[PDB]
Amino acid sequence: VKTQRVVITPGEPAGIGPDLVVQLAQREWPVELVVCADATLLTNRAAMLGLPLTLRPYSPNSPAQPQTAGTLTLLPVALRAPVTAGQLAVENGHYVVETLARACDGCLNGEFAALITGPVHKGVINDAGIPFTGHTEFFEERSQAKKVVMMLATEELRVALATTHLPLRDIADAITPALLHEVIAILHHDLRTKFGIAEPRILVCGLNPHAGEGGHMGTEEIDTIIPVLNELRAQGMKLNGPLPADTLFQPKYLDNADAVLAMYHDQGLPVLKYQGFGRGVNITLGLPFIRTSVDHGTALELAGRGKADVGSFITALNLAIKMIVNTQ
Amino acid sequence: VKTQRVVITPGEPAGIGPDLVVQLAQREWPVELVVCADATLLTNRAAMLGLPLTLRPYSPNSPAQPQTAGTLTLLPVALRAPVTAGQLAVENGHYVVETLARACDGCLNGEFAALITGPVHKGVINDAGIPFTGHTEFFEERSQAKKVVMMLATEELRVALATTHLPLRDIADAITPALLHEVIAILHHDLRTKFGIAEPRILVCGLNPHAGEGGHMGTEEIDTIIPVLNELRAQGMKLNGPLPADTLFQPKYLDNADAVLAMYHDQGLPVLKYQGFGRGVNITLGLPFIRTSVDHGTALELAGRGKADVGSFITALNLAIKMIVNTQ
Ligand SMILES: [Zn+2]
Ligand SMILES: [Zn+2]
Repeated sequence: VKTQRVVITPGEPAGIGPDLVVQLAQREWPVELVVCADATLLTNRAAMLGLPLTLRPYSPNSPAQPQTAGTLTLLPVALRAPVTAGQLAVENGHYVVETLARACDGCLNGEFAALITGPVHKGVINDAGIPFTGHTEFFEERSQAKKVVMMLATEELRVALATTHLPLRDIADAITPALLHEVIAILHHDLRTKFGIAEPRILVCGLNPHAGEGGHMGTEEIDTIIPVLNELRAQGMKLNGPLPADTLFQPKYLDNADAVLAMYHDQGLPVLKYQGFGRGVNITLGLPFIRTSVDHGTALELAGRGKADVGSFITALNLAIKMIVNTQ
Repeated sequence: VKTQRVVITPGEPAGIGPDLVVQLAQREWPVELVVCADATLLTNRAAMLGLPLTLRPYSPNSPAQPQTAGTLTLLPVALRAPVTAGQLAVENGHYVVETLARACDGCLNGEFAALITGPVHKGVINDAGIPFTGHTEFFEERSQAKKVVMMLATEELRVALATTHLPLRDIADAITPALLHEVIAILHHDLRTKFGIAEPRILVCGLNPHAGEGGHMGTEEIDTIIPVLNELRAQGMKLNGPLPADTLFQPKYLDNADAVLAMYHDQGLPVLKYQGFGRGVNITLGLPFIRTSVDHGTALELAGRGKADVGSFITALNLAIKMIVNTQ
């Protein structure tokens, strides 16, 4: 058994990502933590927080070593400008993108067994003149990925999104048998080859309230959702639904599921966040590599202060680690 | 003080409403429970359930008296045909609607402090040639209500819906300033006049994920929601601007708010359903009187069997009582 390596991108320097990473470093880890970021950034922030940090260099041509408490391994990318916690900085936009580009490739190459990302600020990135829609779009394109799927998981509750950040008004047309087949395939595949579930049991939400109540609140379940499930169920895939989302989200139903397929953003996330502030993880399915992320944003306001909550990041790390195990 | 009267309509005689009312009658009550139903119907169901029941006649020309355990007060209405649990009898559709009419007028004329409804079967009512768009629409109409707002509550969380049963594709255009202005007005009005919450605190969801995230993920928050909210804030209403639905159901917000206002069905009820077990209550806002209701169907299958579950009915009644006492 060879010790594995994982790359972490704290993301937005002015954000709380660097803080959270310093806290992560305060413990033992079965894998080596290769943090792609500015050393000075990590050093100062650590200092402000009052937490000891010791960076050791990324040595690719050497056996990997589990990261020991108070330490992290470094894969440097330099800040384009100095950093003051709490205040953004347009140019650091290229820095954030740099570390994201370096980490992705590392996983595309094979240097790292997984990528766990910290919160980034899109705005600042775009203002710096860089085309950026979010991590899930960045890693998707840079990997030449046919299509991915987003998931937010806690422990026993995993929710997948057929469509993501689309205005409410454009959802209906977006859900087509084409979208659904690609989607469920990647979901079912990954629940098996990543989460290690032999026979994944997916619950499926209907597009409409009450799953369209057949005759009344919509025909999308009759025209595209049901036919596709009828196909995949016949292929031995276990798919329960379309079910009204406000019936499906009960333990009587959940305690017998491996995951939930929500048709859109607000149909599945509200219950998840409610279910776990800390513990949630966003996992990108479909990517040519294991990638998880936190469930929160940059929280500039709390940066450098000394109060964080690495709960999500830690969870995203642990899960990234388990997936390694189930994918090795 | 004086004892308050509430009126309860068990509803469809063949369903669980009657079993439920008998069950709720096994404990003491701070108010007189005037049940608008058939005497023999309640007594038979109580005997089949092995539960004691002693009816005393409703007598308006007398002081109300807190209901004693094992008893109920009765506002008689003759069934049209005998009743057999689990079997719909169309001639009895007139009985059901007659109890709704009687309880309704009772509330409208000051006889009763509130109305608490058990499940009703629309199918059998229409089958008897009786127009019935719905249980809550019936009261909406009999009381010349300009408009009603549906709320789902759990004695811990209150969720109002700007729009209910509509195909997902129709919500976007359905949310006009006109609709939103009114819905909020009634919500705010009733939290104050029916819940007794002087100066109510309301959290409003945005229509799109991330509440629009500027104008790059939905233009409605800018086009109609925020404009309507600012105006309403001028009126002195404490409205907490369009928030992302996925992060609104966090304790930091909920614990310091009196109600949430979702733009649509699946955006607000799933959390409510998840955090509710069965204690979900249906509250109809905008009527000239207080009205609470169970969050379930008639369950003909369970009728008479003895294994109902009075969770919803007890909450509905306890909530209606809390509302009464909190507004005397
Ligand atoms: Zn999102
Ligand atoms: Zn509904």
